[PDB]
Amino acid sequence: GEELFTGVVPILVELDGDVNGHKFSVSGEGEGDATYGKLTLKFICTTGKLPVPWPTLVTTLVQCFSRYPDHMKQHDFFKSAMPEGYVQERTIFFKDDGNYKTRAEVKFEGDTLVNRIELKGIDFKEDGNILGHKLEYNYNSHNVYIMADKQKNGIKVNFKIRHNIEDGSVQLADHYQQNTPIGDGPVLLPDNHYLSTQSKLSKDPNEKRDHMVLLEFVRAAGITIGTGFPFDPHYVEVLGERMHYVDVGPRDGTPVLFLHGNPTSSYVWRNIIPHVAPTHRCIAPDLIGMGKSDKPDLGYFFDDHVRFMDAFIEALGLEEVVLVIHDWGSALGFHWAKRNPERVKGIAFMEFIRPIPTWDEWPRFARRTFQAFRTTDVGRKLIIDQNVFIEGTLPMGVVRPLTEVEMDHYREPFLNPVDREPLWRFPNELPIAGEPANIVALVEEYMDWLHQSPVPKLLFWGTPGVLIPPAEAARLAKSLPNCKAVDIGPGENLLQEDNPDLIGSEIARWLSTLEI
Ligand SMILES: [Cl-]
Repeated sequence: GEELFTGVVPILVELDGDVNGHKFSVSGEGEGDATYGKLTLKFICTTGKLPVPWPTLVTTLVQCFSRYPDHMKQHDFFKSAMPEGYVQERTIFFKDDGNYKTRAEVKFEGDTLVNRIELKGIDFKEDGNILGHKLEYNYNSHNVYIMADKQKNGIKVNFKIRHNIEDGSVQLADHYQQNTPIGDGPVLLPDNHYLSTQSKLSKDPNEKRDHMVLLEFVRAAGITIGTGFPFDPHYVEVLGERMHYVDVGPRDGTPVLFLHGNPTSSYVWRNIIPHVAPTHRCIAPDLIGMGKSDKPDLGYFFDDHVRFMDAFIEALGLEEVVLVIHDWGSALGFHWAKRNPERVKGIAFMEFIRPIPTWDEWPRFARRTFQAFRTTDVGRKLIIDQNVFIEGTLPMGVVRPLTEVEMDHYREPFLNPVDREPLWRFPNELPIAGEPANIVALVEEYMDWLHQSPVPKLLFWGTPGVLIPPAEAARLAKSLPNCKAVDIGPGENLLQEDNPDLIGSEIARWLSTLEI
């Protein structure tokens, strides 16, 4: 079942349709990778020009390539129906226009997952958005709702597609879907969940025939978060550069310093700060060359971030601090704490920088990618030229699907590809397999200092994690002095995006037990 989807699967799509007496056929082929929920396909019209706009056919033209996270892999009906496959039937109601009626078989034929469909459209106005071709060549992001249909041993699916019309209006296409398996072998009948979808339509500049190129990403969710950033912007001059930081909470007492990593900013602390501000001052700077801080032309090694954070702390006159750190902000926090141990009253850390002795400790699905990130040729193309760390690695570091509002918040500091230099130097500084030896030695030193320190420690971890596997999170919580471990449930690297209420509330509760 799910075993046939561990790699890249070739896809073939063939449709035969009839809309208002207009007959047409479409062929398509490509490849799917359920690990990312990814689809790459090109569809051509084999009978001439399409009598309907291409966006109307997207949903008809293989939801088995959706990415089901591990904690809801028992709700993936589509994969458990393979290789025999399932029958998919739909009735799509275009608002104030016609309707499509489709019937398809999604099955394995040889080594290819093929999707053969019949389509039939009726009652379409000749001057409507569909037959008049008033649809814009784009596509929106939708929520596809799934529930079990134990009578037919299948599922019932409902959602509403929003098609952009060229006059600025929206055409609604109400979807009513039904999937039942082809083979009698038992399948998975899921609880109520949904799929978060996103699609990008484009053209091949060398294709002469009427065609459509499609890139799609789908992620299941809804079986177990504010997007705003209401903080007033603050700036301080640090080594001739301006650095942006959030400053809230009472002015007295021990401040709490929040340190982000790659490729985020203080935006990753937007849902944690409100739990801490009512009792403690919250300081959350944007790293140099990141966020809203100035982006000078540096090599942006870890040492460069050490210089600017040291001068940021002194610029704000901070005496004693509590640290809430994540990813490379944790290496900055532990290193500074090792060098200023009399000024740290507590450390709350999550998915933090540690010496990774072998690549087999790295997430196997992300090993090929991060080894390609750590090259001066392919690595710069991926991160600098193509912005893969923002568009791909970042949404793969969150179990739940990041919305477009949240992605645009992370996209803003790196709209210009020349400013993406810290996005590429950071993964090359990761101490993996003994390289680079200077970071390995530095990280080994603050890990050693941490093991001999009585400072309060609070470790957040998730499953399966990335930097900190669950077994490693359990080992360190036992041997580190005065450590309290918290399991936040499922998680990859940005644990603040999967369970921000548990992180912030436990920190607010843990902060009261310290002497500050
Ligand atoms: Cl990184």
